[PDB]
Amino acid sequence: MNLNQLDIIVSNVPQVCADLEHILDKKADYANDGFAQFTIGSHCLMLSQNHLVPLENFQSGIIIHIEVEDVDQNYKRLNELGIKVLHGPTVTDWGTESLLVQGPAGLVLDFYRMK
Amino acid sequence: MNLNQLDIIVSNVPQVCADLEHILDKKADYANDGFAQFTIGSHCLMLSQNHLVPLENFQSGIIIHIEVEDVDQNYKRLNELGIKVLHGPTVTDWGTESLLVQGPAGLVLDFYRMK
Repeated sequence: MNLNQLDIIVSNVPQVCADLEHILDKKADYANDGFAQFTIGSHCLMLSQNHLVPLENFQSGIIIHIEVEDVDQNYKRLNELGIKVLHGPTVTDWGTESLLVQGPAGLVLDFYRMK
Repeated sequence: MNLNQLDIIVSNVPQVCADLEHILDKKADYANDGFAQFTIGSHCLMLSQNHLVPLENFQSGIIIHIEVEDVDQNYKRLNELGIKVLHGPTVTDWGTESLLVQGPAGLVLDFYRMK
């Protein structure tokens, strides 16, 4: 088993997509009026307007953690962009440094690194 | 960058965890009353009661896709367990076989295999 892909269901894929590109500092691999695909290392993240099965648009309640080499450089980048930083870089006693940012459409992202 | 951990914010971690252990046919790596950890190949899935930052408990609007060697087997196992199947095994013209299931707490899972 391999958790490979996460879809977020949203009504306005182009805007959510555009916002996610600035936050992630990479373009979508591919995007439509109703679908966008990002590759983030070994994992894909889709935005979809269509309901593949019966469900509602995404509201809240997740954190998408992205392991990065330099948390503080992402921080600076994001601050210059005007992105809402929810928790500035902090570290655990075990060396886990993280940065929590408000993403579009209720999404919350963590850019983090470990010991 | 590497997307490798997803947190779901839920209210009754032990029961959401137990429900997920049955669906995934694997035990949490670790679980307490407010937190649980799954490893699903090379990516982790946490359940969390606590709000690391401000947000609502998860409601709806994501599909978690789990790539598997045998979709039809997972199907018989899930039918046996009595888990709600949203779309029985189907296949695209490019060989992508998928099975969509209702998970706990509004979660939707897809066990899928590609050509």
